[PDB]
Amino acid sequence: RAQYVNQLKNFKIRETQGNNGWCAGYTMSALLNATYNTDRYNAEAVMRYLHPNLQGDDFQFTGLTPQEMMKYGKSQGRDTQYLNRMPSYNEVDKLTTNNKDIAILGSRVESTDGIHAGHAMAVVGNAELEGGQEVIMIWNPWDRGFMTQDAESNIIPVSNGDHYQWNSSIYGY
Repeated sequence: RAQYVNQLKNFKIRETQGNNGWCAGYTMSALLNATYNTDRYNAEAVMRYLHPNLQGDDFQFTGLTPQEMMKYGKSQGRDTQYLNRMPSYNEVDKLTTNNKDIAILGSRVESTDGIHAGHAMAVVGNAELEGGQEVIMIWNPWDRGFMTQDAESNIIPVSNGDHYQWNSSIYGY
């Protein structure tokens, strides 16, 4: 379907997110595993590192702030940077070529509640489909595969039917 594909060369899906709030741990572990070419990172261990004192339900379900995500990157030797938007196709291409990882900070469009839940996902790279469409490839931690995201759209339709707006990004993992 694509005749240009640029992906982080060692990205692999090793674990998936079930009944927990560790999406940002999933995301950062997969990115850091890809860029360092390792398997030392995993969601639970990242969350334990950032939340050493939580146990029980609080440890199971408390996620990470952007600040915590940024501090984890820096702790692991990476010059991570906040981007208060979604990158362009071009920006993903360049980052990907440079073996730098991108974390997606999104929020749910749907809301029963008036609360719009936060979610973190990983960029895997970018491609040009036959016919010219520019797409960014995304790993939602829930999933055993990748989504193809129109690079002009900042709404990500996810595998349970929900929609997440790609609000911001942390690049440089």
